[PDB]
Amino acid sequence: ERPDLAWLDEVTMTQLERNPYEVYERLRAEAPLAFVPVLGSYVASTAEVCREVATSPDFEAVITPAGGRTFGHPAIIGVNGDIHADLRSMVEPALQPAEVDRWIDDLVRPIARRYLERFENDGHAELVAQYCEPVSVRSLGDLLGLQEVDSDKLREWFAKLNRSFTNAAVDENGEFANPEGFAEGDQAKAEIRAVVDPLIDKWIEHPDDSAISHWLHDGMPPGQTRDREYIYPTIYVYLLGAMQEPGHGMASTLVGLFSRPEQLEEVVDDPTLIPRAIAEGLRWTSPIWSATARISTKPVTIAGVDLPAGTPVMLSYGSANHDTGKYEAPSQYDLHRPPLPHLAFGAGNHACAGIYFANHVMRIALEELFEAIPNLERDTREGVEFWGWGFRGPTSLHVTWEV
Ligand code: HEM
Ligand SMILES: COc1cc(C=O)ccc1O
Repeated sequence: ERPDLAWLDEVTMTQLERNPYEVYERLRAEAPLAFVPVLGSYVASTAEVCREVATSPDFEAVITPAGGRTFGHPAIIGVNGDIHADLRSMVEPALQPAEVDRWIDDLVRPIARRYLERFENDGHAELVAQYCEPVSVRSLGDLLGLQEVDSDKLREWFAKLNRSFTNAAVDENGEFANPEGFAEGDQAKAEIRAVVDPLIDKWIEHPDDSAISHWLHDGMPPGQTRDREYIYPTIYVYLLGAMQEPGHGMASTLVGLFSRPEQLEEVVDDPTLIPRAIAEGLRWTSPIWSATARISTKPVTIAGVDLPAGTPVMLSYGSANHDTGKYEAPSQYDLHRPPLPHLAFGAGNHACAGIYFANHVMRIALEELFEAIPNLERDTREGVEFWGWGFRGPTSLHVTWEV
């Protein structure tokens, strides 16, 4: 235990979930690599340390403890070597930029219009539940082959998987403090199996253009498929973060723009600024905030800390994206910030595989929203609360407009 960081003993899980930024501002100043007792792990808080650990040849991927309890093996985020190379080759075809550009407009734009048509004449909406989450999950769900799983159910699954994956608190003995918090993750997985096992049964015999059918068949010898137990943990990686994060990124970008009314007006007037607005939104409140980890494979010194081999490090990219060594007043959303590198998609061999897809989903969703409701305003009678330490986003976004 590091004596001058004794204050970290009093940091709680609830504190980090409600707002981790004050603790992490102290960490970036006091100890860019620091052991946080309630998380049971070293955490990297600065951009330099997050990027170094994420790309270091002396580290490899590992899943956080609660993440591993939730996903098992082999989750693409948690493996290396040949298995990782196979799983990357499995997921990459539909995510290739030239491929995304062939069909992303016809996928996302009709979905956005469908959800907008339900409320665009109402004068009020809660955009997280009514727009941002549905567009994110329906787009990816259709791409995967889950057309028949309703968006309400996809949203429920990623919320349960989120809470299980981030159920990270440990007690005085380093044991999980809230073992009951994994139950809803296990229940979500059981429901997912009941729905997806018959789909995999069908795709094995009758492949189609769905991504999960291609995960089963691509690159395999004739008549063979990847075993479903081998692909299910990466299905869960998708049914949590890939389903959740474009909606979080959309919503955080909107909250940021509302906080700068002149900039919201600029973007509505000139939708070519939407990509820049989203990039700033991801830096400003990173959807994947501290869910990623690496483990050292040999003894290494990071930020003055001598780590033995086998030391996990949580990568708190959401804190790295407020590093004041890089950014002026990072807690303010600013569309006109110069476009600098950011870590909201991670870094290294395990960096996000779906960046190009995700950016287009968010872009098209905001384009259609501003076209349908150009006089969109935040409902300032309602507060916007952000929640989450592992994954972070606004829990609601009440808006109003003149009808
Ligand atoms: C704005 C929304 C999104 C954000 C902020 C995002 C951010 C990330 C981050 C931070 C990681 C960890 C990278 C690292 O290890 O350093 C990540 C891994 C990944 N993301 Fe994204 N993601 C986003 C949308 C997606 C979507 C929609 C998909 C799928 C279509 C996607 C597929 C992946 C995969 C497969 C991995 C694991 C890569 C590996 O471990 O090799 N992500 N994402
Ligand atoms: C792309 O989805 C995920 C990413 C991560 C960590 O970066 C953790 C769980 C996920 O489901």
